Amino acid sequence: FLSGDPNIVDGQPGDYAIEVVQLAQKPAAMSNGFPDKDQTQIGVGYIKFETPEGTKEVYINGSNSTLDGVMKQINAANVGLKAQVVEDRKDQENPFKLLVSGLSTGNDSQVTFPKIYLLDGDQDMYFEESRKAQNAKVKVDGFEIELPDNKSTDLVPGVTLDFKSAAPGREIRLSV
Amino acid sequence: FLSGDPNIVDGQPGDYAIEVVQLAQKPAAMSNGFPDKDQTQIGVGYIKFETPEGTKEVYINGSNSTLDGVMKQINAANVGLKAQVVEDRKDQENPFKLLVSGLSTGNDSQVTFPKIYLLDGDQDMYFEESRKAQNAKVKVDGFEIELPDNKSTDLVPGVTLDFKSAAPGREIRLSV
Amino acid sequence: FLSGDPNIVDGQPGDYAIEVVQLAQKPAAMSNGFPDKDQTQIGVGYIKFETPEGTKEVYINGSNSTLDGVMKQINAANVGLKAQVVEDRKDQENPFKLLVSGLSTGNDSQVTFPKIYLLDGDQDMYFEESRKAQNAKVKVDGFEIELPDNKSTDLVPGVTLDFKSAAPGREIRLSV
Amino acid sequence: FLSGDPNIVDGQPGDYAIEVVQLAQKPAAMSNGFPDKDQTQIGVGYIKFETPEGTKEVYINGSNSTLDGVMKQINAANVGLKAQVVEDRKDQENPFKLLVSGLSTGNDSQVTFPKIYLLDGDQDMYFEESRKAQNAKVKVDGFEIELPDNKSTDLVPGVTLDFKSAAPGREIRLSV
Repeated sequence: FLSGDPNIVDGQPGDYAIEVVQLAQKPAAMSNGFPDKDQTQIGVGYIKFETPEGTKEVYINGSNSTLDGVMKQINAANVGLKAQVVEDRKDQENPFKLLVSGLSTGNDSQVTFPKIYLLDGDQDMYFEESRKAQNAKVKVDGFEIELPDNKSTDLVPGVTLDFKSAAPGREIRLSV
Repeated sequence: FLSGDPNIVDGQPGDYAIEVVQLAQKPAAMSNGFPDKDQTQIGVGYIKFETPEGTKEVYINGSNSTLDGVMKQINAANVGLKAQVVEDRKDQENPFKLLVSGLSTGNDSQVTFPKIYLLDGDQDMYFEESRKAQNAKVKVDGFEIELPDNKSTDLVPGVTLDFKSAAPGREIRLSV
Repeated sequence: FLSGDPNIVDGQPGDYAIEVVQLAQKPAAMSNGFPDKDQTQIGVGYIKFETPEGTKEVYINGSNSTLDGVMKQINAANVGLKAQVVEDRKDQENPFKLLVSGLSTGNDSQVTFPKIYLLDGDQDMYFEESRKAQNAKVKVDGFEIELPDNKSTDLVPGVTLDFKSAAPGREIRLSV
Repeated sequence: FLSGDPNIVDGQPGDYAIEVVQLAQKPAAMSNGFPDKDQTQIGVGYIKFETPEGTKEVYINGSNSTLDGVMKQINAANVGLKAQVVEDRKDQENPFKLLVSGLSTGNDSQVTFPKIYLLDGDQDMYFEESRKAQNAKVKVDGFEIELPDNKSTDLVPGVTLDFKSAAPGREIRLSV
C-alpha cells in the first residue's frame, strides 16, 4: 500500500482516489477566560453533561474549584470527557480557559453542555463556545460520504486508512 | 530527476514548472443507502452500463441480490467495472451504498448508468449520484492542458511523471 | 539551516518567516492543436522572437516543418528558447501542441512572439496562448517583494534559498 | 508523539486536533527602494523606535549612512531589532530596501516606527510599509485561540509543539 500523501491519508489491488474534506470532530466546549488557573475559584455545585451514555453531572467541590481543580475533577470523574486548561491571549488579562472535549468523534457521539450550577464562586464560569460532534467527510472517486471516525477499513478494501489531516480540494491517489 | 514536491508530482535537463489542477477522474455511480449489505435484496434482472467497449448488461440473480451479492456479480462479470460497498453515515439508518467505478480515467473512457431493471426487490436500488470520466488538468509553464491519465511521458522529456495529488494553485518546480 | 517545509522552500542565526506567493515565471507561448506531430507540415519561412538579446528569427525549412521538426530547429537555433511538443486532449482530434519557453524567469527576461511567417503549410500554425515572464513574489516577515529567480541569497543572510513550490497563504518558518 | 504533518506542526495520551491558522508575527517595517545599498547616503541624525522596553533612538552617523551602514548600526545598537537589506524588483531602478524587524512575535511585543530624523541625505529614507506584531492563531478541537509565540506546551499536555507553517483550513491530527 502506498499513499500519494501520507500526511493526508496513510494506511496499512487498484487505483483509489480519496479526498479528506473534513476530519471527524469531537464534541467540545470552552470556558470564558480567567486571570489565573490556580487561585480564582468558580464555586461549588456541579456541571451537567448530556452524553450518549446518558446525563452526567460532575460534582465541583469548593475545596478546589480553580480551573485547574475543575479540570482534574472532570478528568477523575471518568464520564467520557477530557478536560484541559488552555491559555488564549485574545483577552490578555483573562487568558486561562477550560476546554472540555468528548473522547469520540462522529454525529452519534454527541455531548452537550446544558447547565453549570455553581454557588459562591469568585467569578462566573460558563461555556462561551461549544462545538457539536461531527462525522468526517471524505470523497471516494469524487463522491462525498460521511464516516464516524478518522479511519476506514471500507474505502480501500483490505487496508486500514487513517486520516492524518483535512485537505479540502486536495484529492490524493492511493495504490495497492 | 527531482520534484520540488514528490507528494504532488513524482517521476523517474532543465527547469520544469508543473501544476496539477485536477487529477484524471474515473466514471462512477453510487447507489441510494441500504440498511444492510447482506440481507435486503434488490431483486432479479439486470443493471445496464454503456461503456467504451459497448453496452454491457450485468445479470442480477435473485439467489444473491444483497448489495454484497451485486457487488460480487458486477466484479465477476469482468465488464471494465469495479464495485464495492461503502458505508455513508449521512443516513444513519441506511448507511450502505454500492459504488461502481470504471477502471480508466479520461474523457475517452466514459461509462454511463442508464437503466436498472429489477423485479421483486425488498427495496429499490438506484444510482443517486454519478460522475463522468474526466481528463487530468495540468499546467506546464502556466498553460493548462488536459491529459487522459495521471501520468505523462511528454511534459518532462525523458521522464515518466506520476501525479500523486491535485493541488490547484500550487505550482511545483521539477529538475532534471 | 532548517526549513519548516522543504517542499516549499529549502536551502543550504535567527527566525525567518517566508511565504512563496508565486514562483518566478518563464516567458512562453503555445501553439494551436495539430492532429499529429510528424506528418502535417506548417510550411517554410520563419518564426520571430523578440528577446532580451534582441530580435531572433528562426528559419523553418520545408524539409521538416512538422511540429517535431520545428521543435528540433528552434532548439538547434540556440536563441535562448526551449521547444517541446505536448499533447493536450482539450481537442481530441488535434491534441499536439508546440510549447516554446524562455530559459530565464523574471520581468527582465521577457520574450514575445510577434510574427509567424510561413507559406505553403498543410495547416496554419499560430501561438493560441502566450505568457509573459514574471518575477517571483515572496513575503519576508509579511512584506511582499519581487525576485527575478526562484532562489535568493538575500532573504536569509548566509543561506542560498531555492523555492520548490508556490504556496500562497502558507507562511513557512525557517531557522539558522 | 506523532504529528499527522510535521511540516505544519511538530513537537517532542490522546487524540489532538490542531489547526495553525496564522503564525505569530514579528513587528516590522520596510523602507522605500534605493538604487544601491553602498553609495547613496540617507543622512545623519537618528531613527526612532517605540518598543516594549521603551523608546529607542538609533543614531545614524553620516560616516556611513548607506543602507548597508544603517543596517549595521541598527544591528550594533542592540535595541531588540534586526535589520537587513533586501532586493525588491517591484522597482527595478530602486530595488534595495531596508527591512527592520522585532526579535519577538505576539501582540505584547509591539514595535512602532514613528519618526526618521535625517539631514543632508542624498535621498529620503522612510518606512513605506510596516506590520504590527501579532499572536499566532490556532484551533484546538475547533476553537480558535491566540498564542504569543510559534510554540506551545499547553495544547498537548506533556509536549512542546513548534508550529512550522500556517495552513488555514488544514486541521492536523496529533497523537501521544
